[PDB]
Amino acid sequence: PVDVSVSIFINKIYGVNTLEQTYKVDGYIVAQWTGKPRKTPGDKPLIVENTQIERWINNGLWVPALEFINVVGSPDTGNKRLMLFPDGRVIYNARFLGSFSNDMDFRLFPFDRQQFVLELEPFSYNNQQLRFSDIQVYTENIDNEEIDEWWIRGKASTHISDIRYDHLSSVQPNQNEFSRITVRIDAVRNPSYYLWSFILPLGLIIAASWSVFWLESFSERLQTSFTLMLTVVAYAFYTSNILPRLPYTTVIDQMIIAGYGSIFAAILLIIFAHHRQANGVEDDLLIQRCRLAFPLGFLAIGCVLVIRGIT
Amino acid sequence: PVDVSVSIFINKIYGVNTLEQTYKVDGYIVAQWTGKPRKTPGDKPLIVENTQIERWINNGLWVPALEFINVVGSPDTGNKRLMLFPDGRVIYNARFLGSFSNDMDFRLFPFDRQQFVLELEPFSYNNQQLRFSDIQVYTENIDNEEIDEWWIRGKASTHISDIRYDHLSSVQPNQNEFSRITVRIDAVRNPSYYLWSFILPLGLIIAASWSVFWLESFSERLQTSFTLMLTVVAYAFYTSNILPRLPYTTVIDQMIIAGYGSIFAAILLIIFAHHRQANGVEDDLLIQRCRLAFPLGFLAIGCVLVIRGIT
Amino acid sequence: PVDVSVSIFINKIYGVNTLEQTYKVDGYIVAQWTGKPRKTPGDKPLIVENTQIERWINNGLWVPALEFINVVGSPDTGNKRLMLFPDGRVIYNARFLGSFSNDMDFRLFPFDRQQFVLELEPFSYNNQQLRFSDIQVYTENIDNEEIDEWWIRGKASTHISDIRYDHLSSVQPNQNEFSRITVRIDAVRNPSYYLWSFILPLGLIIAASWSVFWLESFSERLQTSFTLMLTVVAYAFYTSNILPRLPYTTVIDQMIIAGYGSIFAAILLIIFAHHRQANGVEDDLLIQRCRLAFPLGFLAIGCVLVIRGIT
Amino acid sequence: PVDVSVSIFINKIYGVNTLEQTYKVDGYIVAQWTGKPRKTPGDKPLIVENTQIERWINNGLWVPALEFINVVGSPDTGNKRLMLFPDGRVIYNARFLGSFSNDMDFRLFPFDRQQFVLELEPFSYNNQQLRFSDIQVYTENIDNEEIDEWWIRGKASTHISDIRYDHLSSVQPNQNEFSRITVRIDAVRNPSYYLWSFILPLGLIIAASWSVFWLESFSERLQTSFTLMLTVVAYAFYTSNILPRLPYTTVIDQMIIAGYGSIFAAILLIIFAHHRQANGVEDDLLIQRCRLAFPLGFLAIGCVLVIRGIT
Amino acid sequence: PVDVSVSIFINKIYGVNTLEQTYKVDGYIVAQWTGKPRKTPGDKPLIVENTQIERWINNGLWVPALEFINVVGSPDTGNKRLMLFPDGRVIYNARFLGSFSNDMDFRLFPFDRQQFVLELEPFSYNNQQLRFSDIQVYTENIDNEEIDEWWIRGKASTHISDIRYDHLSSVQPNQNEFSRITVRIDAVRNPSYYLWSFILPLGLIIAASWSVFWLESFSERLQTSFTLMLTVVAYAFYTSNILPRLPYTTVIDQMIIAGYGSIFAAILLIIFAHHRQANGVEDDLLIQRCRLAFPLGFLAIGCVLVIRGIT
Repeated sequence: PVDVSVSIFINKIYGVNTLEQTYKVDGYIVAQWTGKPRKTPGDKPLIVENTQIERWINNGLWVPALEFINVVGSPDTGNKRLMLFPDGRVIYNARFLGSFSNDMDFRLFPFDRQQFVLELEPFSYNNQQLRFSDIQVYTENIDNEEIDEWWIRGKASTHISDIRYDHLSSVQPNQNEFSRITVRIDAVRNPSYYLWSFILPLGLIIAASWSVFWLESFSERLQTSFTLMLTVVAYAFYTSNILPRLPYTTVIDQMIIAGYGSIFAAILLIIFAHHRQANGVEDDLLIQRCRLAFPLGFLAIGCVLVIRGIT
Repeated sequence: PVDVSVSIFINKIYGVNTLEQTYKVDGYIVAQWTGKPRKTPGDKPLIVENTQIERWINNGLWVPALEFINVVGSPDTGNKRLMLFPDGRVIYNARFLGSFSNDMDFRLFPFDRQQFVLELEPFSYNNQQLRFSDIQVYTENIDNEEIDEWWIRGKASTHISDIRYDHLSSVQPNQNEFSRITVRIDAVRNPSYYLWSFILPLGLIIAASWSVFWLESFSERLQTSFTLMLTVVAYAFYTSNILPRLPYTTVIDQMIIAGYGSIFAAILLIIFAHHRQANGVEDDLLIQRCRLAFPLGFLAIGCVLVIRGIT
Repeated sequence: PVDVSVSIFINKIYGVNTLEQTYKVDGYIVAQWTGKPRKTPGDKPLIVENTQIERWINNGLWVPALEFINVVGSPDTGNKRLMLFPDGRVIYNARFLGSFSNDMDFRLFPFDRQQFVLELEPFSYNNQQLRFSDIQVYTENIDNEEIDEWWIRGKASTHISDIRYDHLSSVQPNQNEFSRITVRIDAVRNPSYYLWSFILPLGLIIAASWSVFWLESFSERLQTSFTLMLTVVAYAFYTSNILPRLPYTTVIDQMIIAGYGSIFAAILLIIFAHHRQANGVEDDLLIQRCRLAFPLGFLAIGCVLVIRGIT
Repeated sequence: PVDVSVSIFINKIYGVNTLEQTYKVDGYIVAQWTGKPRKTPGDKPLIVENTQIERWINNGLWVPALEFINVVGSPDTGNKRLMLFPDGRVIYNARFLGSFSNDMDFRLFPFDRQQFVLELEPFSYNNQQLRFSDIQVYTENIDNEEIDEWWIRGKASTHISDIRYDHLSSVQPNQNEFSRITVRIDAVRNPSYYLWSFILPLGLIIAASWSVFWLESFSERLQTSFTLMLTVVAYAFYTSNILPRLPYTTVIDQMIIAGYGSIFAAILLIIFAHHRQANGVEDDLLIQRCRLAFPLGFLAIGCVLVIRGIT
Repeated sequence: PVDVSVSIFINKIYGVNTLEQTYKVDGYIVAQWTGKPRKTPGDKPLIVENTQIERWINNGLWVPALEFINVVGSPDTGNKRLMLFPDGRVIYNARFLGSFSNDMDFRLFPFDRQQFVLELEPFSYNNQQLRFSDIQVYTENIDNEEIDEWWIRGKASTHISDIRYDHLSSVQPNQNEFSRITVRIDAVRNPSYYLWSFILPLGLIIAASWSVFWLESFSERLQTSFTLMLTVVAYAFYTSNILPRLPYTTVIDQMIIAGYGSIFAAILLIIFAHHRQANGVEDDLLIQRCRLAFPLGFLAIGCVLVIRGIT
């Protein structure tokens, strides 16, 4: 069992695709193992660069294929290098840009924290255990930069497992177990653009929508309700266009549905207050109580949705 | 007739393109057959990896081309492997990402269920019957995940057919029949984002549009109708932008046309109630009957469109 | 002059790009000719698959380059095959996906019928006449499917011409004439989504815009005109976003300009009726005549634009 | 100095990218020179097609690299051909699709005329003067077609220059001068969609905005001003979405800013007319003079912007 | 230590991607070093062009791999050339189009100035010090052209550093130090389209929004406030659609939030002025003071945001 020692350098993580759950990683792979004691010119390490590798493998060199289990498609391998020492050591270095995939949950959209995962595994060998994994990730930013979309929390976390494929069953003296190197980087979204542009103005719009009860006659109250509802649909479109596509309702979309509910409740209460014989036009005490209780009730249901969302 | 035994692993299905009817599948192919009893170093299976295959086919190895009948373009084959046993067995393993196509019917758009289909077939041989197909699909999600866009119902369904090409007619002692492996995965859309954001608010808007009859004078009734119609066109745009493109009207678009019809009917009834000499300004009993019958009539036609849509 | 016999299979036509006038075709080419009587193992047809062709051409085989004259870029040739019979016959089969181009006229946009054209021609030979063309197109749909964007009318129409290049003039004993295979498929757009969503609601909006004359005082008439014009600009945007880009006005855009004209005429007539001393506020017979004649005049100009559009 | 004789065929020019200043050209290159008197089978021209060229250059053939100076990236060279005559002549023919770039000025956007430019130059030789350039461009359209986005004025204009690179200075007996072939095609945009959809409706909207002065009381005048301004912002968005992106204001955007200015001036004049003690509610002669002078003043500033734009 | 002398030519910089922080550069690389005194035909420089290089490296030529540290993916290397002099000199010339990345701060969006950076470094050698860097950048434009999106300030600034990789530690007699060539070009955005289209109209809209206090009765004041807020949300959408995506609030977005705050404050003050018993309908001196102080207060907070933004 040849022991392969891996080291992954991460240069940048970007381009998260919310609907396809795929991000993009760019960096380096350095896999080092020990072979036979070859002889090299000058008794110095020999360097084989990009296209001259493929004429070294044809001669009989052993370069395994380390594939990314979770990549989508095929990584855009740029320059690759292969340095052969005299005592046997071989160091295969390559630069990759891949569009990886994971299982990400965007339900708390503006405040969510994700976990970017790379999984590495030899393509075709099972007695080639990957011996020791290291990540240098110090090139993301200075530290959780305030102009960055994703603040990365702490260093990357590595792991080496023995994945068992129970469908192969070739001879099965433990002949279907592949070593696997999993790395996870914890990231947190930057909730600043989505808090000062999409949540504050919507809070202002809803709180102003409660002012319709402050008017005087029934006709103008019910008239300006329709304008308010038009405002809300315009805002709902504004938000929908900018925000990423998703198959489920985020935190922001629930605020918009709450706005729709608030305006519909305003129309219902306006109509009811107009058509009760006790308070048709006389002694309209219902409207004052409504001004007292409508904001409190909406804030109660807002706290309910917050507590059911954070859970 | 060499018997090829196939096994397809599905890793992820994503990126459904509604207008082009093409989805994307990523996974593995494992095709295994039996050849001549070759001799290998150490009497162990020999592994040939990516670019060293093409110098084994030139020497005289027999590796058939298994093509996907329904793919669009050419699959983005990543790592490919070829393992040659001593007793004869050959196992060709490859990783593919392809943009497949089918005949999908999105007419019940938010509640539709589709059938993702892969079709596999040897490119150039007719006496190479594909012997036995298997699918392992256990890597989609845990099970019909609530954060997934498509819930996959049950295991995949396989089939092996003998497609006849009646245009070749080379010699025709059954010399134009190709074996074919068809696999179908039943999927169901996740109708949660499209039910709490595009259908509930539109129901609220229409039900509020019926409130225009509750006003007092003709001028203000007909005035606020125009604002309502502006609201509906704004909503129709909001819906159109988010939803996928299609050549026919889904369930949601029929709700919007029903909204247009409802508001136009409201304007017609307002005008008629203003210009009948029996009920010009006197004894306006038509408006009350309208408040009684307009929502019921619209709900009747809504049930009609629902029953004609589910059929 | 070697006679090449062609057969083109069409699997799917999709992705029409209105602004660039390019569509996409996916299918097969089968070109068959007769060469020298070679000797093959077993006296059976020999099959040469994808990458092993290029080491047969280097040995001295004659495989001409059949190019598509009107393709854009280079077709995404997938699997290609080459079957060599003993008596001489050679059959070159290839699978192509190309983004072809034509000269399409989208002026009657929702009701237009186009003609998809493929043009094939040997790249470098003039005494290689293409002998006989066939198209099997039976894989588009069942027949003009109701869930399809383009209904294809009838079978494909083929043609073989002798294109003359008058700029070469190499020796000119008819040494600058290339055979050419042209195929045309007649297609008709599916005018169902564009008729129940973009034309019916606009008809309703315009017909409701004529109701402004039914109000009572001048101030409110001219006030609700502005709201109507806002409605129309919102609709014009809705239509513009969904519809394809074009350098000229389709049928739908003319309806929107007619709507703009109708509302501007309404404002002009409202102002004029307010400021005529005969009918300032007294004996307003002009408004009634306007209600009689405005819809008829607009319908007349609509019939005029229809007759000038269908021509 | 080998004299290379060039001939460029243009098949189609499309896909102008206003923000990146890159268009796309598709066509053919035919470069012909004279070499040594080789010997060919049958004493006839020998044709070398696509992938068999690269095994003729390795043997010692001289095929220079003719690069496009101004291309972006690398042209998508499709089929390439190379015909070797016995007396020496060599004719290299290739089909290219490239995304070229120029310095285009879109300031008069809907009425602008551009100049598509291709620049050709040997990649590495300076004593390889390009002898004679020809363009056949007769395949654009029939002539300046009315369904075309760009009407091409007249034939293409060619030029052969001696570009001097003053930074090389290798030996400098005129050892840093490269021949260059420049071709320019004059094109004119089709100002029909942008004149009947984006300019006429905006003229109507502005001319209707001047009607606000025709109302009666101050409150309703200033009220309907706000609706007008909303109309204009909606239109400004409609225009912005369809039109191409640019770093400077076109002709259309200046009309929208003029609309904003007109409505703001209307509000200022309404307020001033309400708050002058001479004409508070009495003897309102200022409003009539305003109706006389506001359209004339706006038309004056419009003529000013037109004269400063055409310059 | 072979001294490599570099010279980079920049042809165009375009396509800045604000959200991914990647721009695109197109140009040439010229790296020149001195090797052994080879023998060439005719004792003249020998030119090796595109695909014939790879058969010179296989023979034993030494061509290092100069990689761009900060590129994203792999540059689209077009034509490459290699000129071998007799006395030893070798000149490797290549044409590249790459999508580079940097750390750009778009916080002052319309008035920001950026610094485009290229970083070059040998892929695999540490004793190959890069000796002397030069940039010719004279092909951007004439000078800071008024039709250009980015005005480039002054010439490019170069630098040669010794980057130390402290993780290699192979033998460490200074065996982990790579030379690096960094080049920086200072660019300034063109703030003309974003100043006459997105800032001037918004200033006009806000300044007109202050006119609501000039109306007479409470009902109409609070009514036209809602229309104003709808105007602002429409404008906020217009701006959001055109402007680039970002994870933080630019200068323009702060103006929109200020507009939201101004209109909400207007509603609050209208309501308060309606419901104070001292100035319910009598002696409404609060409204006049509000007209005096509201614009001044908003301008004060605007100056505050400007001073906190420029810092």
